[PDB]
Amino acid sequence: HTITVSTPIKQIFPDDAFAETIKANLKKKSVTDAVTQNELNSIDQIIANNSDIKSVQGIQYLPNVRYLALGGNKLHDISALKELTNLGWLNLSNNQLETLPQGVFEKLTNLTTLNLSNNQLTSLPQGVFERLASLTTLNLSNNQLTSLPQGVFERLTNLTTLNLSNNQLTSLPQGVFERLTNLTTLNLSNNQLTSLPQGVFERLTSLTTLNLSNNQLTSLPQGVFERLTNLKTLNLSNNQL
Ligand SMILES: [Cl-]
Repeated sequence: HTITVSTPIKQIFPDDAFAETIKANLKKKSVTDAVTQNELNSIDQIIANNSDIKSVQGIQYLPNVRYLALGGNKLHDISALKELTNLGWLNLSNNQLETLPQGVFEKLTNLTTLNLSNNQLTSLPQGVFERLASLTTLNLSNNQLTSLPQGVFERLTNLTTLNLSNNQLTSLPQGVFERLTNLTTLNLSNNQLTSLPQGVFERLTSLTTLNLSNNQLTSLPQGVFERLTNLKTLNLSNNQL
């Protein structure tokens, strides 16, 4: 969005903590001070971790923000982020996100890092990451996921780090990692996996670290790790093999 007349920071950003962040960023004396769209356009990063922010309403007016560090707040809604097309790094770790709108990330074509760890996500909508062609890092650890939709990572061809640890996954679709040919780190530890699908890691030729610790695996398929020629670290501890 855009403002056509100078407007008080608190009018645009209703959350007092977030308004304070904007005030500090723009070097203003008070959150009641008026700002211009040109000043809002000058913002390319917001660092506000552990700031008790409940809402980022108003962020829609910052077209140029590229780095958004909002870890450790009280966010439940991130719909205001949808049209921030210049976003490259989004840290939403440790908030109170329970669900993700299906198309909330559809416009973030420049996003390379997405940290959604330590939230309370119970599911991933099909295609929620479909347009994140530039993504290299996806951290979904410490959530409440029980299953992954097939194809949920299929367009993330440039992904190098995928952290799915500390969830409650009880299965893995067979071709769920099929397109991640550049993946170097895959963390599946602390889940409830009892078996691994045949060929589940077949195409991860760049993989160097695979963590499957703290699951409930009783058996490993024959040659399940055979095509991982660059594998350097394989953690299988605390299972039932
Ligand atoms: Cl981060």
